[PDB]
Amino acid sequence: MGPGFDFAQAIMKKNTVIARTEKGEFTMLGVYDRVAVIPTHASVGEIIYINDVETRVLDACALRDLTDTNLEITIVKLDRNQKFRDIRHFLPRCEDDYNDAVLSVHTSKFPNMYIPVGQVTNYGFLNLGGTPTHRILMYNFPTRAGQCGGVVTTTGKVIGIHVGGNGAQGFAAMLLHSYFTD
Repeated sequence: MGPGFDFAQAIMKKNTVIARTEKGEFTMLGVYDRVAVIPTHASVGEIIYINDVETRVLDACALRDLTDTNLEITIVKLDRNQKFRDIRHFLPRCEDDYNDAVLSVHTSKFPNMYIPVGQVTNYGFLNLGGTPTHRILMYNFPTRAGQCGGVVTTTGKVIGIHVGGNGAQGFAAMLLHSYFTD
């Protein structure tokens, strides 16, 4: 409808795949080359389904901060025959608050879904499903099951992936440029 949704659409059309693990179907954001991210609670194994095709996982790393606290981001390298468009220049460098964010989801259940979630708070610490978690972003939308892995964007930035909600607020794990230097 407007330039928020325009940036979100451009990320979804080129930089997302449907990932299926034994824990369900997730929106998966491709970042560069064969490297993608998914919430750690997807429990990625040796094999994953990508757009319903059996795919070997070459590497999977569940990120933690330097205090050994969960960040709820898994970086996955896929044995895929195609690279993602490099979107690392759209990643923030520092922890921050944001105006006017969109949460975008693409699954079997929720195809081409875009939610204007509005203002995003640097929440920091959250007890997420009983796990102490850092670098959490919070928005006031009553987000539901099937939105995990959803991409959170502003105009010009990819700031996080949806990892949970409490019926009133949604929670995203931060994406930082420094996760994907190589």
